Amino acid sequence: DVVDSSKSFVMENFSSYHGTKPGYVDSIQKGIQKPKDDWEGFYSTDNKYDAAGYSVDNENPLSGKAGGVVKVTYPGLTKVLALKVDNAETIKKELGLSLTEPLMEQVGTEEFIKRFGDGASRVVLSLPFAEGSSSVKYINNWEQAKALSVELEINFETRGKRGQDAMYEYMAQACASCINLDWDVIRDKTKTKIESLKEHGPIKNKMSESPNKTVSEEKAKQYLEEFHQTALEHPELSELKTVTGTNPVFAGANYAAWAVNVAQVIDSETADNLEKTTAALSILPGIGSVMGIADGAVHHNTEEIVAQSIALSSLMVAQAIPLVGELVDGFAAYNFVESIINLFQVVHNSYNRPAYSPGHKTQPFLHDGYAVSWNTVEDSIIRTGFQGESGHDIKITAENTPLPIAGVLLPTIPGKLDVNKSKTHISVNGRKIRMRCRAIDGDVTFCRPKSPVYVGNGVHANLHVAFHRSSSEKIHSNEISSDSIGVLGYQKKVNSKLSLFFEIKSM
Amino acid sequence: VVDSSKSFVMENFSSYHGTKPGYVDSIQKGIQKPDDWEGFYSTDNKYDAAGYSVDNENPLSGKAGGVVKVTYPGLTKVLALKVDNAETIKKELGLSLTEPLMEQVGTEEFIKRFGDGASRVVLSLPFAEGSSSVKYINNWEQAKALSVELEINFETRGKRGQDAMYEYMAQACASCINLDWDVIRDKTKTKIESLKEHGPIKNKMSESPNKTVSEEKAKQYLEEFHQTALEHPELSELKTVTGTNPVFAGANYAAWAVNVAQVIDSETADNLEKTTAALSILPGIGSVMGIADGAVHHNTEEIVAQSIALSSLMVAQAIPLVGELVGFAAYNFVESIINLFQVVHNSYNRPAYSPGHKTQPFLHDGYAVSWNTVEDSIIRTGFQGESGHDIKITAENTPLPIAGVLLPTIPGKLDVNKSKTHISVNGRKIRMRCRAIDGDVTFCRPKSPVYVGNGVHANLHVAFHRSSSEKIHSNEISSDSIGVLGYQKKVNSKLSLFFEIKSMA
Repeated sequence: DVVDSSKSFVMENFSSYHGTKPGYVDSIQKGIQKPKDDWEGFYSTDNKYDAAGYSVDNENPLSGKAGGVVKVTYPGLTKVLALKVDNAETIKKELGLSLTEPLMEQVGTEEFIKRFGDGASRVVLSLPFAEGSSSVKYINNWEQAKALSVELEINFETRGKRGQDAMYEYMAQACASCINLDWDVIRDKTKTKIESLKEHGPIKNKMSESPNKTVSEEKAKQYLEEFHQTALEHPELSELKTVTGTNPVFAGANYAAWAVNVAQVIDSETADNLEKTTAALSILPGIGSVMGIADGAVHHNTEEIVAQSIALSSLMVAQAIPLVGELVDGFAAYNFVESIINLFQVVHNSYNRPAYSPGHKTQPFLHDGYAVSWNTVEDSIIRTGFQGESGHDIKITAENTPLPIAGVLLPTIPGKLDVNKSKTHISVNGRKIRMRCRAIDGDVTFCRPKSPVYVGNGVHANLHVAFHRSSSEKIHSNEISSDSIGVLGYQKKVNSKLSLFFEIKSM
Repeated sequence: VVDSSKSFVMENFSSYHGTKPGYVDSIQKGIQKPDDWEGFYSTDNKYDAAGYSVDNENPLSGKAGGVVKVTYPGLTKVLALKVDNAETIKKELGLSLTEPLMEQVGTEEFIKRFGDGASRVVLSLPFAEGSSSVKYINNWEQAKALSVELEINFETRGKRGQDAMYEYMAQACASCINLDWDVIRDKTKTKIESLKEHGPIKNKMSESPNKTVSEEKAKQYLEEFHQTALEHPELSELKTVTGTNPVFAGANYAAWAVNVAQVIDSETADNLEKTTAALSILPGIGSVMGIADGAVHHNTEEIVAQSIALSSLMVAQAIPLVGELVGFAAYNFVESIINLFQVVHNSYNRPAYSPGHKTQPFLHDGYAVSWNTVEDSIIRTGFQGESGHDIKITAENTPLPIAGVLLPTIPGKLDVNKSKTHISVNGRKIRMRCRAIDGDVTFCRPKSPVYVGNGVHANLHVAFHRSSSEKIHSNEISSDSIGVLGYQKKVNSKLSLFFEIKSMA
C-alpha cells in the first residue's frame, strides 16, 4: 500500500546529487559523514539543478555565496524504495516495522535490507521532491552512506562570478521560453548606463529642478514621473522607451511608485548590508514594472533591455531618496543594483521551470474579479475511446460584489463528443440550476442558466459539464479546434472570458 | 458503489416534487409519465423542490407553481449511490449492460436483491455540490403507487413576481434575509413618485440635455443627479449607509444606470423575461443591492426601497442621454431588478463556506490562496505525532511576494515541525526559518525570495508536531486561521486560511 512499485527499482552504480554549502565543496568529497528523527539521514536528489538550490550560505540565504553540487554513487546494487506517504508512523505500522526505533535507523539494518532490498546491498528511500516538481528526494541511512563515492559536478565559487550568477546560470541550463541571460554583460551595461545618464544634460537639468528635501509622497511621485519622462528621452534608454510605452504595468508612474517605495523602507542600517537590502526589497509590490513581467510573460528578456530598466530604476531611487527618505547617499548604484539583480534571477528562474498555466489542471484562472478552476486534475481531462458519459466540475467565484455568469461555451465533435443537456447544470451555494443549451455551430454549444447566476464573496458556483460520446472511436487533434471551455462572465458588446483548459486522453 | 451508511428502509417514505404552474392540482391525482435515468425526480428538501416550480418558458421571471409531497405506502428501500454513472453502476452491481438502469430499478428481481424486503427501491444521489440534500429517482411504474398531497401552491398566495417562492425559500433560515417584498414594492412606488415632484430634482431634470450625448458626459450629469437626489429626505437613510463604502458611491449608480440604458431597447423593455435576461448579465449590481465584502448591507425594507427608487430615477434619466425608447424605469426595470435582488439574497441565506474555509479560495490584493483539499484545512487532534497541510498560492498578474506565514502553536501540544515545513514555487523547494513570536504564534520566513503571479504558483506545506495525545480544547487556540503574509504596504497583505480542530475518525 505505502510502496509505489512503479517508482521502485534496483540499480547498479545508483547516482544522486547533493547541494553543498560554501566551505564544504572540497571536504565533502572525502566521504559522507554525519555531523557532530525518523528522518535523520543524508539527503540527495535525482535533479542536480534542484541540488544547486540547497547550496547557498546558510547565514545569508537570500544573498550569500553558493557552494556547489556533488554527485554521490553507491557501488554495486542499490534498492530505491519509493514511498507513497511521508508520515513515518503510517510507514512503520504498514510495513510491520517496530514503531519505536526511528524509521531511518531501521532502513539501515540488515533485517530491513533483506525484507525490502531484493538482493541489493542497501535501501534508499524515494519521495516526491515537492509539489509542482517531478524530481525525487532520496533519504540515505548515514551509516550506509559511508559507502558512497563523491565527485564534483560543479563548484559555483570556482567560477568566480558576482553575486549568485553562477548558480542561476547553472540552473538555466535546465531549459537549455528559456531565459538564459549573460548577467556579466547586464551588470557591465548597467554600470555604463547609470554613469552615462547621470552625466547627461537634461538629466542634470532635471536633477537641478529637484526639491532635494523631504517632501510628501505626492510631489515626489509627480517629480519622479517627470524625471522618468526626461530620463527616457536619453538614447541609452531608447529601446526601453519603446517596449514600455503601451502596457500600463511599465509606465513611468509605476517606476515612480517603485522608487518611492524603495526609498521609504531603506534606512542606513539596511542599505549597509546586501542581505538586509534584499530582504527589505523582496517584500515590496510592483517589482513587475521594472522586471518587465506581466500577463504570464517575461517581456524584458534581452541583456540590453534589462540593463536599461535596472539603470533607469537605479536613477529614480537615487532621486527618490532625498524626497521621501531618511537616507543620505550611493546605495542606489551599488547595493540596490546587486539586490534587484538577485530578485530578477529568482523570478526568471520561476518562469523557466515547467509549470501549469492559469486554467490548466487545478491552477486558478483569475480575470475581471472572477476566479475559476477545475475541481480536480481528472475533471480537466476529457477521456476518449469509449461510448458513454463523463462529468466535469468547474469551480467559480469572485472576489467581492456579485458578478454574473452568463453561460458556458463547450466543445463538440460530430458523433464523438456531445453535451449531455440533461446532466449539465450549475449550482450556486447548493441551489441547483438547469441550463438551456443551444449549438452555435457544429463545434461549439452555448449553455445558459435558466435562472440568474451570481458569484462573489461568500457565493460560489460549481459548473457541472456532462459529455456524451455516441461512438467509441477516439478523438484525434484534427477534430477539436478549442482546447478550452469558455465560461462567460458579465457583458461590457463583449463578455468577460474565463477559460478552463482541457486535455484529451485515452484510459 | 452503494453507500450503505446513506441507505435505509422506511415506512411511509416521503419526498417533495417541484411542480410547474398548471399542474399543481392535476399532479395530485397520481404520478404518471407524460434513457438510463428516465424516471420521476423528487428531493428530501422542500425548498430545493421549490426551485423546480417555475414556468419552463419564462424560467428567469415566470410564475412559480407549487411543491407537493409524495408518499409510498408500506416499506421503501432508499438505495444511495456513490456515483452517477449508470454504466459503472450496471457493471459493479452485476446487471444487464443493455437494459436502462431505471427500468431495471423497477423490476421485481432488482427489488429482491436490493430492497431488503421493501416493496420497491428508490435511488438516492447527492443533490448538488455545496448542498446536503439528496435527489430521489423513482421508477415511473412504481411511482404510480405514490399518494400526492400539496405542500404549497405559490399561485394561491396571490403575490407579485416570484415573491411567494422566495418568501417560502427564506423559511429555511428563519443572517437570514427575510424581507417583505410587498412592503418594498409599496415603499418603492411611493418614493419614485415622491421624488419625481421634488423641487431641486425637477430642476435637475430641467438641466438634462434630454438628447443623446457622450457616455463620459452622461456619467457627469447622472453623478450630479445622484448627489441632488440623495438630499431628498425619503432617501436620507440611504445617504447615510452609502456614504463611506466606495462600492455604493454615486459614480457606481451612474455606471449602473448608464449600462442599463445601453442594453434596453424597445423590444426588450416590453417583455419582463427579456429585461431580466439582459439585466442579469451586467456588472455592478452590488452597488444598488448594497452587497460587498461578503455581506448584504441593505437588509431592511426601507433601505432597499430607497436604493431601488434611486436607481429607477437614475435609469429614467439615463435613457434619453444614452438610450433608445420611451416608462421602462418604473415598470419592468423595477420588477426585474427586484427578482435579481431575491436571487442574490437567497444565495446569501444558503449555507456556504466562506473564503478561506475548506477549499474555497481567499481572494485579496491580487492573490488567490486556498487549502489544497478539505482534509488539509483540518488539524486533527487526540494523538502524538505529525500532520502535513498544503496551501495553494498564486496571484493574478505581476510578481507579488510572499513574506511568510503566521502559524498557531500550543505550549506542549502543538508545535511547528521546522524541518518538514517548506514552500515550493513552480517546484523549487524553499526551506523556511521559523521563529516563535509568542507562545501561541510562530512566524516562518522563506530562506529564498518567494514570488507568485500569472504562471507562477506556490505550495506552502505546513507540518505540525504534537507531543501529547491530549486533545486541543477551543480554549488553547486563539486564532482559527493561518496567516499567509504578502507584500508590505507598515503592514503586510493578510491572506487567511481558516482551519477546524477535529478528533481522529
